[PDB]
Amino acid sequence: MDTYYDHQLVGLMVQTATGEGVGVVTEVVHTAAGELLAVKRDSDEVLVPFVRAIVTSVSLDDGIVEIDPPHGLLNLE
Repeated sequence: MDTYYDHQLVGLMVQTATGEGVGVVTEVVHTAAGELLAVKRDSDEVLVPFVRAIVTSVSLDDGIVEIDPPHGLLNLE
């Protein structure tokens, strides 16, 4: 039950639980419920809600992030 800061997670390699490399996050969007995950896709950029529930793993020292986007939410907010 540990949730790190978003402004700190920005710039890490975020992916899905299944192992989908969405890319490296560059910023989080402060939403009404919490924050979002702005990750730099291969050719574009997508956004995904950051929640201690959806997030599976979080590498602080390794500089990487793991998440579990709902269905096809791994694309845009």
